[PDB]
Order: sequence, then C-alpha cells, then structure tokens
Amino acid sequence: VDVDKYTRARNAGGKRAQDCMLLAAEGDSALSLLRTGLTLGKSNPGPSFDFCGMISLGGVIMNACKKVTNIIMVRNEQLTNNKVLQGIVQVLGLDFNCHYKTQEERAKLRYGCIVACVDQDLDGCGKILGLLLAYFHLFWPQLIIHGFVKRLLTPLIRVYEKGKTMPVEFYYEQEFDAWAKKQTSLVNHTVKYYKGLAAHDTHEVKSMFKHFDNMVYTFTLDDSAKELFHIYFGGESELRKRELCTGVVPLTETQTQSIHSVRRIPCSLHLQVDTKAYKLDAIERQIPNFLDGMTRARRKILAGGVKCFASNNRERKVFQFGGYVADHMFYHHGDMSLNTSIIKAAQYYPGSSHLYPVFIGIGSFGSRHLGGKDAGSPRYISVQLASEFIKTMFPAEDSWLLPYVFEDGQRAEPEYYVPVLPLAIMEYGANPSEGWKYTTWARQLEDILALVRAYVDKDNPKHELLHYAIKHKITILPLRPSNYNFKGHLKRFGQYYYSYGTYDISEQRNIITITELPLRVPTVAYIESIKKSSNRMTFIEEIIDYSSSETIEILVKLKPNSLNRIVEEFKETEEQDSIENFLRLRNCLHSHLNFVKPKGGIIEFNSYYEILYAWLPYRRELYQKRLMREHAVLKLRIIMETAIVRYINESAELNLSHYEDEKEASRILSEHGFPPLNHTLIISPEFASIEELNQKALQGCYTYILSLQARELLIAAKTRRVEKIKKMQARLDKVEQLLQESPFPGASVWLEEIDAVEKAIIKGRNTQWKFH
Amino acid sequence: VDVDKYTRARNAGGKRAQDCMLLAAEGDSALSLLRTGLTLGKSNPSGPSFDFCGMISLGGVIMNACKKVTNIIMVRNEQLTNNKVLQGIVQVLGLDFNCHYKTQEERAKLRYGCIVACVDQDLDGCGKILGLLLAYFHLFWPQLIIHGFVKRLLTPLIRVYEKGKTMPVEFYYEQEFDAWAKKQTSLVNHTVKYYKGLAAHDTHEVKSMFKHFDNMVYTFTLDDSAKELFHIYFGGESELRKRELCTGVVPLTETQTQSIHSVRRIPCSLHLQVDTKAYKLDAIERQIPNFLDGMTRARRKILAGGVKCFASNNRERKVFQFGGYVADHMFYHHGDMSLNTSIIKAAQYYPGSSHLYPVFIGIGSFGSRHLGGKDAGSPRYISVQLASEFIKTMFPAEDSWLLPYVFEDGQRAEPEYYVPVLPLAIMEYGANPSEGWKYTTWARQLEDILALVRAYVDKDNPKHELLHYAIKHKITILPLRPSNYNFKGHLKRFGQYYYSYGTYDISEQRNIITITELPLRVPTVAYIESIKKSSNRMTFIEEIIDYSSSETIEILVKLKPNSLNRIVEEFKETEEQDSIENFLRLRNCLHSHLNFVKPKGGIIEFNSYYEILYAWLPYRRELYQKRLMREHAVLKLRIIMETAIVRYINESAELNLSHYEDEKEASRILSEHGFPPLNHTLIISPEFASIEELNQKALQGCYTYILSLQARELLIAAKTRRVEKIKKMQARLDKVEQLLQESPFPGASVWLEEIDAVEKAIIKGRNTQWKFH
DNA sequence: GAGCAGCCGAGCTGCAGCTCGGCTGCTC
DNA sequence: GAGCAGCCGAGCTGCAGCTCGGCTGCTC
DNA sequence: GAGCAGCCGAGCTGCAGCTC
DNA sequence: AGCTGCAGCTCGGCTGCTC
Ligand SMILES: [Mg+2]
Ligand SMILES: [Mg+2]
Ligand SMILES: [Mg+2]
Ligand SMILES: [Mg+2]
Ligand SMILES: [Mg+2]
Repeated sequence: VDVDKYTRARNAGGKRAQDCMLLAAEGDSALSLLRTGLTLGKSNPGPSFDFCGMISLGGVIMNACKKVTNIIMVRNEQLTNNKVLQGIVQVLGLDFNCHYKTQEERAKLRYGCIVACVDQDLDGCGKILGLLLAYFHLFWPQLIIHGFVKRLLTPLIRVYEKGKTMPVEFYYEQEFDAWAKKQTSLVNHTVKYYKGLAAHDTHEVKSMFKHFDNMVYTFTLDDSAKELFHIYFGGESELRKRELCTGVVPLTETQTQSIHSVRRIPCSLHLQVDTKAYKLDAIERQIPNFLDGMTRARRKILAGGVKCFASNNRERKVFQFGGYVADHMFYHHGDMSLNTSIIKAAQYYPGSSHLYPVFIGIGSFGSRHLGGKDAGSPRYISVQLASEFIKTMFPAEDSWLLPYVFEDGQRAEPEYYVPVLPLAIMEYGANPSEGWKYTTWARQLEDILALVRAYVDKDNPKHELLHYAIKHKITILPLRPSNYNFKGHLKRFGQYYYSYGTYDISEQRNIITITELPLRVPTVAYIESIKKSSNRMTFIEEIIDYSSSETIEILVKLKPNSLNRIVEEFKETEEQDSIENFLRLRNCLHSHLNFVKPKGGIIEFNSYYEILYAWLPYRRELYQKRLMREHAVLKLRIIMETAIVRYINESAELNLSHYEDEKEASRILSEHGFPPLNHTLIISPEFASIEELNQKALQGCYTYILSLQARELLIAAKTRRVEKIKKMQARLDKVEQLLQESPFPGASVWLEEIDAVEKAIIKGRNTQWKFH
Repeated sequence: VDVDKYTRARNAGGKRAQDCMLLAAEGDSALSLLRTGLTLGKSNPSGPSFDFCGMISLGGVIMNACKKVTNIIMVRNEQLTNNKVLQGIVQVLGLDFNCHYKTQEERAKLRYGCIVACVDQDLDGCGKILGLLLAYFHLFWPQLIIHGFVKRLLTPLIRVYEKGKTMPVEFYYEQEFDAWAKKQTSLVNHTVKYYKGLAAHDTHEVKSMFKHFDNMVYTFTLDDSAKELFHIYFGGESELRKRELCTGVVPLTETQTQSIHSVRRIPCSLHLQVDTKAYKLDAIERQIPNFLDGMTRARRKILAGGVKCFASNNRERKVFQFGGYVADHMFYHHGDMSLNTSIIKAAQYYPGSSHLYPVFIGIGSFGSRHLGGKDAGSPRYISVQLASEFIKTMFPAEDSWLLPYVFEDGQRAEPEYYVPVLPLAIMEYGANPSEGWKYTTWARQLEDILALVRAYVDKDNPKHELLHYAIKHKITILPLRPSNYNFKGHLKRFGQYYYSYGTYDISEQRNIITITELPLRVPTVAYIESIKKSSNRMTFIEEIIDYSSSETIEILVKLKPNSLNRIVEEFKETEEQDSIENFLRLRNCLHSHLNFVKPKGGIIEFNSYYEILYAWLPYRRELYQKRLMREHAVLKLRIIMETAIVRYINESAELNLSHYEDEKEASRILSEHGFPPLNHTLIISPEFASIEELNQKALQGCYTYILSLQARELLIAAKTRRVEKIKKMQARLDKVEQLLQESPFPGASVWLEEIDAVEKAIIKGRNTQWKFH
C-alpha cells in the first residue's frame, strides 16, 4: 500500500501484523519528530520502524457523524472521497461491511492498533482525537472495545527549575495556570509551551521515547459513550447548546488513579474532559465578548498594537506586526491565521466588518466586491494604529485596571476591554462556533450616543426615565440599524429590519441598473448567484459590472419582452416588489446575539438593548475605579515631592558630616522624619491595586533622595517642582470633586470622553479612516 | 477565453481588439491593486478601465524561454510548451508561434493592442521578471517589440515624504535614493517608504498613479545591439555573464534619460544594460557569500538581528517571530517566507549540514542528515536562540562598532561585513548557484586553520618568520585539509580533486552488504532512492533496508544469490574506487567553486583555500589596531571626565550648587573654575564614532556630567569607588599602549587570546551537539 | 539528446477540514 | 411539496506548487 | 486647526546582581 | 566575563498655548 504521507512498518500486513502500531500524527512536522525517535539504536528497545508505522491526519479530520445517513448506513460523497480517511482505511485494511466482533476478523487488519499521536493543545487531543474516536465509534465500535484505538500521552507545558535537571510536566493549560498563580515566584522558572509535537528538543524526544510504552493509553467503551458521541459530534447543535453552557467537570482523584494504573481511558471521560474543554475554548476564540466586541485573537492584536504603536506609530508590515503580537501577547497558534485577523481588522470598505477599524490599513486591503478577500499578501501591506480613535475609545489609564489573561505564567492581553461606547453592538459580525452561531448588525451611531448620554447626563430630559427603564428591562429610545456607507433603504416590518438595494429601469434601452446592493452583500458573489439561477437567466441576456471601487453599478440587460413576464413569474408583496424579487435586492437582518461573558461562558441576549444595558455597569464602574486610583497615587506623589522639596530646602543642613555608605545615609533621613518611599511604585503604579498601593508605597527606602540629581538643587528647578505640587493639589481636589458627582462618580468625564470618541469617528469618517 | 488569473477587457478580441491593453502584473496582490485603479468613476476618462484594459498574472519569475529551445525551424522544449503561465499569455493574446507579425494585418489578428508589464520596481521585478518577458517576445516575435506591442508601466520604488511638503520625492532605483540620502544634511523630518510590490501603494497614491497612467506607460524598441545583449544576459553560455558582471552598470547619460522620457520609449539594449544588469549584480551579492565572514546579505541580517534581539535575554523565540523582528529592525525588503527559511537553515546542525558552527541553537526538530535538512518543522513550531558563547568569541562586540555598515531606507542596518576571529569562509560547507558564478566550498579542518593562523600571529612560534616569507611569494607552507568532523569515512586526493568515501561491510554467509557511512553531505533517503532507480544495480539487489541511527549510518543491502561475483566482474575495480564502492556509488568528488564577494562590492574568483585565508588576514590584523587605538582614545577621555568629577565633589561643598538660579548660569561658574566642557554622552557611549569624529566632538562641552551627579556620589563609599575606577582605567590604559607596541603587529597577544576563546566555545559546542546545555 | 534534480535566495501562489443556520439551488 | 448539498464567515488544525541561476551527477 | 515647545508615559535598552 | 530580571532611561507622542 502506497498512501500519501504514509511510511509503513516493516511487519505491516505480514504474519506479525497484529504486533504493529500505526502512529497517526497531526501533520508532516509531527511525523518528522516521530521518525526522529523511531530511528535510534541507543534506545535499546523504545519502538522502531520494525513494528511502528506513521500516517498523517492532515490537521482536523472530517466529522463522519454529520456526513452519513442510515437506510444500512451510507457515507455521503464528500466522506467517501476524503483522501485522509481513505489512506487510513487502506493502510489498515478496514472493511465497512464488517463489525469486527470476532477475534478472527480483527486479525485480518494490517496493524494491531492505531495510536493517535496528536499535539497536546485542546485542538489536538480534544477535537482531532475526539473526531478520530467518533469515526471508529460510528463504524467499528467493537474495535474500540477490544483496544484497537489507543493514544500516546505527551506533555503540553514543561516548567524547568534553574537548579534541577528534571522538569515538572503538565497536560492541560488549566493544570498549569492554577499551579502558577499559587506559586511564590517564577523568576527561577522558564515556561515552555509545546504548540506541536515537533516542538520538543532532542533531549526531550529521547526521554519521551525511552518511556514510550508507559505513555500509550487505550480507549474503552461504556454505556454513556453512545449518547455523548452524539451530543458532541452529532447533527443536533441543540445538544451542544445544552452541554456547553456549563464548565468541564473534573476527574476525581480515584478516577485519575485507575486511568494511570491500568493505562485505559473510557471514551465517555475523554469526551467530558478533553473534547469538551476544546469546544469551550473554541467558543471563547470565535464568539466575541459583549463588553468590547472582540475575540481573544483580536484583543491580543489590539493590546499588541497599543504596545507596538502608541509610543512610535511608524507603520509596520503585517507579517512583522504579527510576529510582535505573537511574541509579546503569547499567541499559541499558527502565524498565518493571526496575520489574516490582522488584515481583516484593518479593512475599511462599505459593508466591511468594522465601522471603526483599530488600525489604519496602508496598501491594498480589499474591496467590497470580493468581501475583502482581494487584500494584498501580508508581506506587501502595512498597518498603523488608529491612535486618535483608540486613545479616545480605549483610555490608556483604564487598561491598568482591567482583569488580565496570564499565558505561560506571564501577563498577556486584558480579559476584556471596557470601551467608552458599546463596541459590541456598533459593528458587523457573522461567524459560527461550537454550539452557537454569532451574527450582529451594527446599530446607528446617533441612536447609541442618545442612549448612553441619557444614562450619564443628569441634565438629559430622559435620564430618570431611562434608569427606570433599564431596571425593568423595557425600551424607551430607538436602537435602529446603522445606514452609514449604505445608499439603499432600511425598512421595519413587525419585529424585523430589512435591507434593500436600489435599481433603475430604462424601458427604452431595456436595462435594469442596480445602483446599490443589500447590506454586506459582495458584488462578485451577488452577480455569480444570479447566473447560477436558471429561473432568472431565462430573462437576462447579459450582466455587466460597472461598479466603482466602492459604489455599485450593475447593468442587467433584459431579453426582448421580458419585463411583463417578470412581474408575473415574480410576485409583488407589500414588503418587496417584483424587481426586488427578481434581482434578490432584499435581505433580512437576522441576528444571533450570542456573546461571551467576562468570567467565561456563552450568554444569549434577546435585543441590542440588553447588550447595551449589560455593558453600562462595567463602563460606569471603571470610571470610579479609575478616579479612586488617581486619587491614591496623587496623594502618594505629593508626599514624595514635598519630601523632596523639604530635603533640598535643608540640603546643606542634613548633610552635616560625611557618611560612609548608602545604609548610613538612610539612618540620617529616618531620624529626621523623611518617609521611606517606594518611588518605583509611586511613579509607575502599573497594575497595583489600591490596597496594594497603600501597603507597599510607604514601606520603601530613600533612593528618591539619593538618586536626586544636583541640577534639582537649583532655585529655578525648585520653583518648577513646587508649582508641580500646586498642579497635583489642584488636580486632587478636582479628582474628589469628580468622585462626588451625580448620578455616579465620573459622569462628567464620561461625557467628555464620549464627545472625544465622536470627534475621532467624524475625523476618520471624513478621511476614509485614513486620518491623513 | 477561460485562463486562470485572467480578467478580460470588455472589448478584448472584438472589433476594438487593437484598442485594448493587457496588463501583466506579478501576481494576485498586484492584480487586485490594478483592479482597484481600473474601477474608478472619480478618475477617468483620464484613466483607463475594464472597457479596454485586461489583466493577467505572470506568477512571479517567468520561464526563461531561451534555455528551452533547440534549432532543428526552432523547436520549443516540451517543458516550455506546458508552462501554464506562458500558455495562458499566448491564449489570451491569440499569439501564433508560426507567425511573424511583420504587417499591420497580422498584428491585428491578435486579441489585444499591446501588453503592458506592471511589474514591481524592485530589481527582481523590472530587472529579472521584466527582462525575461522581453527575452520571451524577442525570441519568438521580435517584430512585436519593434512595432511597440511590448510596453511597461513605470511605478516608484521609494517615496520620501517631507513633514511640510504635500508632494513626495520619488525614486526608481534603490541606488539613486541611497546616494540622495548621503547628500542630505538630515532626514529626521522625512518618512521613507519602500514599495516591494504594487499592492504596497496606498489608496491616495494609486489614485494619483491613475490620472497619469498614460504619461507613465513606456514602449520598448529594438536596436542592433539588442540581439547580442539578450544572449549575454539570458543565453545558454554563463561565460558571457562572467564577462558582463565584472563591472558595475554604466549609468544612462542625461541625453539618454531625456530622450527616453520625452517620447516614453525605452530601447531593449538600454534596459538590459541598466535594469537587468542591476538585478544580476544584486543577485550575486544576495546568494554569493562574502569571503571575510562567509555570509550572504540575508544571513548577515539574521545574525545582526539575532544579536540585537537576544542580547537582552537569550530566551528562545519561535522562528516566524524572530523572522518578523529581523525583517523590521534590519530592513529586509523581501518575502517573509524566504527569510524564515534562511533562519531555519542557519540553525541546522547535523552530519553534513551546511554549518559546522551555527550562529543559533535550534530548539525542536530542525532536520536530519537523512533528508538533507528538509524534514525540519514549520516555522511556527521550532525556536531559535543565540549561540552566545560562540558568537561573543567569534564576532567580538567591540569590533562591531568599527565595521562599515549598509544603510537601508536612510537608517543603519546590518554591518557591511563581519571580520571574525577565524576565517569563517573556509570553515563551513556551502553549495548554491547565482548569476554567472556557482558557489561550492568544503570545510577545512579546524585544527589546520588554528595552526596556520596562530603561526601568523604568534611571535614566539616556529615558524612565524617562515610563513610571512611565504605569503609575499604566494607560497603555501602548512596544509589546509578538508574537515573530518561528523565523518566516518576517509578522504583521498587524486590529482586536483579530493574524494570522500563511504564505508561498507560484507557478510559472505548472510550475503548482506551493510553501508555504515555515506560520502560527505550525501542525504540517506535520497541515496537509497538513487540505487533503487538503477536497473543496472538492482539486478543484484533483492531488498534494501535502512536501520540507520539518527545520525550514524546503517543500510542493509541484501543481495540476490551469487551476485557478489558478478559485481566485481560487471563493474570495475580501479586503483581509486573498489568495485563495491563503485557498485553502491559510495564516492563523490569535492568539486570547489571558490567564488565570493569582495568588500565594498563585486565578485572575486579564488583558486585555493589558502588565498582566502591570506586575503582575510590583513582585515583582521588591522581591525585589532583600529579597536585598540580607539579604546585608547576613549580611555583618555573617560579619565579626564572622572577626575573632573572627583575634583567637583571634593569642592562640592565649597562651590555649592544650590546657590545659583538657572542651569546655564551654573555652567558659567563651572567654566570659570576650570572644569572642562565635555560631551558626556559621546565619552560614555562612543558607539559608531571614528577617532577623527571622536576627537572633533569630544570637547563640544555641556557640563551635564556634573549636573546629573546624584546625591549618593557625596558618600564616602561612592567617591572611593570612583578612584578605584580611575585606577583600573589608568592601568588598562597602560596595558593598551603595551598591546599597541606589540610584535608582529598591534594586538597580537589579544588575537591569540581570543583564538583560544573561540576554540573553547567550538569545543564546548561539539561536546554538547551544539546545544550548550 | 536532452531532461531531470540539488543547493540558496529570491519572485509569485494554492488546498483539506471544523463550527452554525439562513438561504438557494437542486432533486424527487 | 418536501429531501439534500452547497455556500458563507471567523478562528482554528495541517499542508502544497511553479520559477531563475550554475554546474555536476544520474538515468535515460 | 496646525506649528511650536515642554512634559508626560511606557517601551525597551542599561547596568547591577549574582555569578562561574 | 555574563546572563537577565528589575529599574530606569529615552523620545516620540501628547497637551498646552498662540498665531
Ligand atoms: Mg496543533
Ligand atoms: Mg490560554
Ligand atoms: Mg553643602
Ligand atoms: Mg516583486
Ligand atoms: Mg541597500
């Protein structure tokens, strides 16, 4: 058998076939690592190619459960032709018309078992290994029972001590993350994440293959397996919506001891832990958070952009910026996916996902006609922080107070941003995930400004009304779909908004001219869909696309005497006319307002109001958290600057005899009443909590006097320093002035920043989001 | 016509066929940009549209048709007939290979009026890709060039924007810009942009480029010189390229540049002499290494970027991340995928690998000898890490401040070349082609190099005086033998060539020949497949089984019954190749092509490994002088600065400085008291300053070295720290003058000291499989 | 009788698959 | 009048291919 | 609203700290 | 000499004023 990317065991299919293992790795790179370990005469029987074969799974394998129908059980033509699954069936000699119930039939296979060597990320052991188990369970459940399906367990994270040869190994990112927060310090630790099998170094691969047999686990079937395979991989997404609303239930210590002592894993437990953990992670990766409308990748890209560009906004190529984001924000996935999200994050065309892109795209970033799929490759085009928009919408002062994600024991991106405006309902989104779909249509900016200002401005005439409405979850002000960059019409019919294109009829020339398409409808795909209809093309002799870069003009030349037959074979409803029916110039803005909670998990909203009402408390509270901490540091900075002024007012006074070292100089300052200060924390509070700031700022030392430069002893410098103190005490009164406000602390500065975000949006809109 | 990556003009092939343009872009990204400009109702009729413009992709470098023809008539090699890119161009245009297109009627049977090459402005685009396109038409339809059927669209490569001026300055060659930047006082108020592809232009620039589309379309013309020039640059004889690429490109005269621009016509012969030659020269500098450090431009960027990236923390980083760092900070103007491959190749360490002393530590699966390093993981799995102990000893950091540097986009990039402690060009394995020249080297034995270099440097060694007496007369006294590291076989010299041999063992009973070593740089899997491809050799073989370890060889060749006697007969036993070493092709020849790149540019043909080492010695000898001479200058100045500081704090309480109001008044009194005006940043951080610039600028004066003094410097322990610092400085300074006065030349003793340091690192790397754990 | 392939550094690009639900074609 | 596949998006898993250039090897 | 200037803020080198 | 985690230094960016 000569299957692609297959390297046989020497004894495969022979007399000793049932002694052979078929190793199934994720791809070529993992395969090359397995070959590295399978070819040692220094392991002195580890395995070798005498009895071990290799085969590539080609990434995620096809879900056979959704591609079969039982009359018998027939495999649909996509599943029958899958090159990856064909190669496994051929290499193993599997038979689809055999149940493999008897020991004699099982010995007609070309290998004794198949050992899944998937990577240890949730994608590997949860989804890919899950999908592989569902394949065998669907067609040969007997093979699972008799241990024909095994797996190789490898670590996902290794943590090495500086003074220890052997490391501590983890198999789930949760295992590490909990163990790391409960660690006193990781300065003497380097965390390594193994994104694929090919990531282990030579000494680790030798260790992994010396102990190869003690790390092969065998899968078993119970009664719960059959339903669980249907919940996780069946046709009914409702069953996933029920299962994926709760967290993973961990294994009991009695359970983990049985599994490891006999090295057998029931399929049902694998589905409840590994596969479920992936699908939960998959939701957090693809469905955005309702607070800031971002996914994990897009939040990493923004946090990485702020670090990369807020100090120096020189443009950078996309693949370079992707490297920065992946480095500094600890991105554990493929470089090419992250580069696509960067490009899509910066596209600004009529109907694009983002009405307010986080970056300025410099180069060819895609047109409306091809759904932004005609953007240049990541090596030609560059991005640049839309700084004026970003600084007004994501206040830098607030990022210190957000909860943060920690990857590999180090701080990464925020768990969520809390922007000044409800970004989750101000943009276009549409993509699926596990269990839930996600689709949202951007609300009108003026409707959003009206809602938030009523909530915040005490002088608004609907302020008290809105608060009484939020409490009972009623609606008083409209939240209409946005019409910006849309020349068509929006109409409401009952509970649904509809988007309409625009057309012109010239009865003489017999041309229908489409001058706008429905919302988010790409031009080239639209024209191709009207040629794929035999019904409609009977009346069309030609379609010609004269559209601008970003305006629509399609010339539909009709066949002689068809306009009268069109009105007949296409009905005219009170909500759509016959030509709008003929040319499919109307869609429905169906929403799937499923989002991600701050502390994890899905959340099903019922209206755009509910999202806005849920986001308000987080933005309200952050303005308080911000002002409360600016108060704490200002209090502290005045203490530090007044202490410095009093020192240099007494400089020649305290230095009255020569002192030996820096610890003696601290004797003199302590006895004279100068406070020991942690100047590093007072100048740079960073992520310190107020309770931690007060605790640690005053337990310090006196570097703030000893690092003082002689030039700060000058009179002109001193008056500069003392007027700085006036600045801070005027500010501190203003700060606690703002804390005392109605309806809540910081209401007036929230209003100030809403005007700043509006001004930035207007400037960007007037410049096609270029800001030049 | 349904061709891949083709978008027709609406009038193509119709009544108005000859009114249509076929725009030929490099690829999809460039194609999508042209579609952006061809679809404006805000520009035009001033600009073109899809009414009369079509587009098609050239798919990067196009096939060189000149090397795929033979004259029987002229037959096209069957690989050239099946080239999908050139097939599609002929289809779209309706071109006929049996048609001369001499008359206006024949040319009107084509489906377009002309073809406009819209290539990028890098030398790859206009020099290579556009050159090969012109050579294609010149080879088959030269009449089409004469009648102006082959045109091109000129776009800028570099744009410089001023922070007051709205209109930028545009350049069409990187050299024209580079000169314009050296003649500028400062470009601090300028943003330079390099446009590696068409898709790099922004929306406002593409709009500007499309009003003046017709004013930027140039037409090609044929001369009498064209025929010979097309053969020199694209013909079958590489000898003609070796002749042409020995000189720089001779620029166009102002008379030539004015005629070309006034009529928008470009002679083919002139384009080949300027654009294509400029590429082929750049291609040589990119792929042929410099003989001083054995590196190419990409690998030097990768090392220079590695030092910057890793000097803060040698924490490993994934390859694609490090590649992004290098491309950003070292100004890499090329594809992301190429740079990522060169990073991987720079870190491979297996028997027969290119590098015996890699600059990085590969962490993960980086490839085996069995697959020629082609089984390395993708750049997203594997990580790199500076081989710091090797790098610090081989490329001394003090020297990098004193090397010449290349400046890209007006900013300092990687060094022009490194000058390593040992002649790296002859210590590693290389083999790849370029334009005009091939490159192949086989690593010399490290011990022979250490023996030769130490003799040159060590005054107290037999025989220092002998070797120098030999270099003058161009003799060779000590051997430079091929390296044996990671090689189980034997090396033999026969005439002008060394040969490497594999090893085999015969078990007459079991009838198995077991190959236990292969020739140098021979990958295992490809070797086995070549003897599976021979019917001559497989007549005697019943099976081949590979039991080889990771990096030791064990191939079991089981023979057919009674063939061992037919082997010794049906092959040959030479005094140089045993029948079985012949039967199993266990011998290669160490063909060398010691072609390199000179400092400050150009190729150079060496004839032996000694000459390369002899050429490298003066650069390393002199650099040790430049190094010590500048450390002397900086030591003198730092001593002046620290003694002035000591005197200040000894007089601090006397001339107390809280006494005066302003900062410039405090410097007046300090001036009046004799304290010297010092440019403290330059004495503390000289960086890339030459001594002549150091001496000129050191006394520019500031007195910040006193005003920035922290209160802690008034402490007893701090001042005593200063005088022990001053002592150590004066000492070092005395030691420096000893090293400057040394024989045979300045710094001989530290060169020998550093040769020991690099050796210890090489030994350490070898003892740890270049992992250093 | 050329052609195929190998290297490095470059110029361009291309697929398989998962998830969900609305629509539209198709099919029976 | 009622069944399937097909498509699509984001974010993921995993890969593939055509060229130039110089010389030497191999088979053919 | 755009120059001009001064000061702020954190990204990312510098320089102790602990070696070996 | 020689990392490398901290702290601290730098300068492009803001922020104020003025024209
Ligand atoms: Mg993986
Ligand atoms: Mg995580
Ligand atoms: Mg005093
Ligand atoms: Mg190009
Ligand atoms: Mg350059």
